[PDB]
Amino acid sequence: VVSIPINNAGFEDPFIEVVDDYTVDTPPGWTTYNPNNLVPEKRTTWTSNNGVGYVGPGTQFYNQLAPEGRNIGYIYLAQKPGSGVAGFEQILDATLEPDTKYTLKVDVGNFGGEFQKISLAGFPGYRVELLAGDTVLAADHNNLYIKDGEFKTSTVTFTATPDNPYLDQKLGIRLINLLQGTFSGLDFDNVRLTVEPA
Amino acid sequence: SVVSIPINNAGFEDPFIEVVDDYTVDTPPGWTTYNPNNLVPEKRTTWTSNNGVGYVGPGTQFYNQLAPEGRNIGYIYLAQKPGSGVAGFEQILDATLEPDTKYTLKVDVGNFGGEFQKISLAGFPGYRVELLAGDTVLAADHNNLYIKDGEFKTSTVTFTATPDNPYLDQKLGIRLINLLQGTFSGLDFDNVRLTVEPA
Ligand SMILES: NC(=[NH2+])NCCC[C@@H]1NC(=O)[C@H]2CCCN2C1=O
Ligand SMILES: NC(=[NH2+])NCCC[C@@H]1NC(=O)[C@H]2CCCN2C1=O
Ligand SMILES: [Ca+2]
Ligand SMILES: [Ca+2]
Ligand SMILES: [Ca+2]
Ligand SMILES: [Ca+2]
Repeated sequence: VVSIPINNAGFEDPFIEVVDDYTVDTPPGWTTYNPNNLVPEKRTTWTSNNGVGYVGPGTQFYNQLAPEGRNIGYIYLAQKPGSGVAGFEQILDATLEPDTKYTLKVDVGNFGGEFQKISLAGFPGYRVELLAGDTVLAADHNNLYIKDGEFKTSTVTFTATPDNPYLDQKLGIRLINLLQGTFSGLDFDNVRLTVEPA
Repeated sequence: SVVSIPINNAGFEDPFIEVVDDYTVDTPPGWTTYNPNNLVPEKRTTWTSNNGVGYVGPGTQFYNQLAPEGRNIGYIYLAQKPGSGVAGFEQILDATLEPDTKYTLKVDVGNFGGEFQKISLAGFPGYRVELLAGDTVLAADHNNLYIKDGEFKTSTVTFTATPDNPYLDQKLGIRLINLLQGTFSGLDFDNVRLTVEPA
């Protein structure tokens, strides 16, 4: 049960001082997964965007602290449900190796409360993907029910056989806002990828 | 408390098949062919991609067990190379999505093994089980179980519909997909069941 290295796996970079303050730029170590061009290259608050947010004691968004450290990673899409998807992506250095089971865990948060007097009730759905090259090997497409104000752990597993056509391609992770619901924002934290024999 | 949503030919029993490991190459009655990359032709043969039903009984070269339910399984076989697209079965149901309800979808997924005379059936394409309302995938199991040649495992997809869901009163739907992400590129499905449950 060795760990596979992921950059900024808990969105802890950058440091944020004030509770509930946030950035609006792609977190360092991740890129913006943008297959439908929903997220513009330059962002401000109230644009479709992603970034990190500080979920500290006293937070108005949850009934608990961050799953890990201070920060969560978030994705907010302004477009109406059905316009497409967006999220975060990271290609890893680890490659797909035969006779190995991979375990990917990430916590997913449905923030509640109010932003600028706008209700954050509701949820867009999520998908967590494990990749080799650009093939999605296994994914959790929105299986967990997650109430306003709480986080849950999504798990995705996959076993690579010596037959696998994608052996030796680089592993990837995607964390996606599905935009199938409003309020259309969600949080992610504490990305873990563990590898093991069979 | 927990009700069944009726599904046509939910265990692929129609039509009846008499001989061991025999199969049809036509879309199973009650089901549609889900064909977003045109991988499956309208008229099918041995030499092409196809789907249909197959009998799994004593004698079977494909499984270390008998069919999960009744006599038959439903199968999808794709002849194109890995990465070419996906195909599968789809069924639009009578029922529509209701608020404050929890849906559970279960299906047995089969990895047939065996060797048909120099052609090995070892290996597996990958599968996806989808629950739909309208044209929207609410929840899906994308290839999360590991299934050895010759065995079946049960996939479960669950979804809770809240009052604010944009998709209420849309017709529920099911898709069973061959991902074409490995060879040998066939897999089987059985015993499809969908239940509803006050949240
Ligand atoms: N989601 C968090 N944990 N923190 C809030 C980050 C702020 C983030 N960015 C925005 O521009 C606003 C607009 C409405 C919703 N937002 C957001 O979710
Ligand atoms: N899967 C079953 N139990 N039975 C039917 C399998 C038939 C399926 N379709 C075909 O045309 C044959 C050609 C060779 C491999 N085939 C298949 O895999
Ligand atoms: Ca964190
Ligand atoms: Ca919410
Ligand atoms: Ca059956
Ligand atoms: Ca097989």
